[PDB]
Order: sequence, then structure tokens, then C-alpha cells
Amino acid sequence: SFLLSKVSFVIKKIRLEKGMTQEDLAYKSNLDRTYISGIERNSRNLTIKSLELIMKGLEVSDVVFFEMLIKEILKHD
Amino acid sequence: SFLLSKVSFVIKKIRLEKGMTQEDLAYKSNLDRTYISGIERNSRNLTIKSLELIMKGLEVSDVVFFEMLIKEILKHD
Repeated sequence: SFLLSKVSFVIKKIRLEKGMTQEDLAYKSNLDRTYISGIERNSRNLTIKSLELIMKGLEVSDVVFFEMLIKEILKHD
Repeated sequence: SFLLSKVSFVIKKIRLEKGMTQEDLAYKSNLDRTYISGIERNSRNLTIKSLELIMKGLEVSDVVFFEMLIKEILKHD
């Protein structure tokens, strides 16, 4: 769905804005690198707990993450 | 965390706003009643796909759901 694609898009977009590799985000989020690469391809099985770990590894607040997601849905769906 | 608890809270609040039982939401969302009850107690392991199923069963937009979650975090965290 658009939602599942854009959860993945927003993760990747923030990661790269911050100059972080997948390897860096894995370390900071406490999730292994293959998990990160998978959820950036398809977010279907990403859990709320893992998403919170990823937001902490990205050093973005949940509010800001969710607001970027909403903007992506409004402007592109 | 506050986020995991408020995901649970917002699901449940919208459910009651729509006048639905857990069994009603289970049938509409394609997730069984023990999964619904469980995620309303603790959203840790709720997935993005299951959250989309639940939003469809609640007949609420993803944008409305995430805006209600942002409002709860801003005002109460």
C-alpha cells in the first residue's frame, strides 16, 4: 500500500538526511543491519516497538516522524 | 513507553467512537479477537500491516489516526 511504502520511504529519507548508513542506523537502533535493509524495502512486518527503536536511532521525535508521514500521504496519495 | 501505550489508547478510543466491540473490530479488520485485545493492552508487537488493517476496520484514515496520536503525545507527554 501507499502507507507501507511511505513508512519505509520516511525512514530512509531521514536516515540519509542525517548522513547515516544502514549499518549506522542498525547500531543506533539496536536492530541488525539486515532487518533495517528489509524494512526499508517493505515495512509490512515492522512493529511499533521497532519503529520506536528506529526513531531513537535516527534521533527524531515520534511527532516529527508522524508529521513527515502525514505530509507524504496528503501531498502524494 | 508513552508511544506504545498511546497507540493502544487511540485504537481503543476510535473503536468506542465507532460504537464497536472487540469482536466487531476483529471481524472488520481481519484479525482475531485475542489479537485485538492483546494490542489494546500493549501495542509493542503490532505491525504496520496490522495497524493498516485496524484502520480499515475502524473506517478511519491513516492521516486522522496519526493526527490523533500526535495530539495525545503533544498534550500528554
